[PDB]
Amino acid sequence: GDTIFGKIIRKEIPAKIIFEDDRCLAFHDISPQAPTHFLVIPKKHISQISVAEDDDESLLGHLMIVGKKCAADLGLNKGYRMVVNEGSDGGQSVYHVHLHVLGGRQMHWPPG
Amino acid sequence: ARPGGDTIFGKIIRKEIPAKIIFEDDRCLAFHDISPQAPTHFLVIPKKHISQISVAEDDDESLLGHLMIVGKKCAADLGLNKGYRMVVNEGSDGGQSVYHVHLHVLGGRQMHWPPG
Ligand SMILES: CNc1nc2c(ncn2[C@@H]2O[C@H](COS(=O)(=O)NC(=O)CCc3c[nH]c4ccccc34)[C@@H](O)[C@H]2O)c2nccn12
Repeated sequence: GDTIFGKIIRKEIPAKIIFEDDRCLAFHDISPQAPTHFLVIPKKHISQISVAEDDDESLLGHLMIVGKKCAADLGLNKGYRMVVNEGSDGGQSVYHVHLHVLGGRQMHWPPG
Repeated sequence: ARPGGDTIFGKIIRKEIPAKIIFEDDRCLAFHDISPQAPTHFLVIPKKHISQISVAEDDDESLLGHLMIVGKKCAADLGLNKGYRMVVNEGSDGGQSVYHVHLHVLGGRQMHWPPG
C-alpha cells in the first residue's frame, strides 16, 4: 500500500483495469513497451518475489493463469512474454510483486 | 514408457540427455541453459508436460507458482544477490523455441528495459 500499486489496488488513482478478483488485479501498464503491455499483481503486499512465502505459491501461479487468460481476451494470439523483475539487476521498478505481460510485436532475445 | 514427453526437456527430465541440474523435486527440475544470455541463466521446468502457458489448466496454478518459488530459491542459492529476471515465453511473438513450459531465470548482470 506504500507503493503506487497499492494506490491502484485501493482505487485511489486511475488505472485501466482489465480484470479483478478477490486476490489479484490486472491493468494496463502506464509506460507500455509493446502494443499490449499489462501487469498482473496480487492484492497481498509481497514486496518482491525473493521474499515470497511457500504458502504464496498458488497465488503466484494464479497471477500467471490470470495473465494468460487476459492475454487471450486481449487477442494476443501470436503469443507474448511474461516477466517478473527482482532487485536492481532485475530492473524491478516497484516493490510490489508484479507480472508483466507483453505482446502485439515480436519479442527479441536476449530479454534485456 | 516416457513421462515428461519427447521434447528435449522431457529427455532431460528422464536423464536421457545430459544437463547441469541445480535442483530437482517431484514437480520440477532446474538446470542451466545451454545458450546463456546472462552470467547466470537457468531454466525451471515442470515434470508434468504442459506445452505452453496458453494451454495450462486452472489446476496447474500451484505447479506454475512452484516454478517461481523454486526459481527464486535457486537464484538465492546461486548467489544472485543483486537480483534477476524471470521470463516465460509463449508462442512465436514470445520466441518460444521448445513447447514444454519453462521459466527462464537470468542474472549476474544489469538487465535492460524493454525485456526484448
Ligand atoms: C539445457 N540444455 C539444453 N537446452 C536447450 C536445448 N535446445 C534449446 N535449449 C534451451 O531452451 C531454451 C528455450 O527457451 S525458449 O523456448 O523460450 N526460446 C528461446 O530461447 C529462443 C528465443 C529467441 C527469439 N528470437 C531469437 C533469435 C535468436 C536466438 C534466439 C531467439 C533456450 O534458452 C535454449 O537455449 C538443448 N539441446 C540439448 C540440450 N539442451
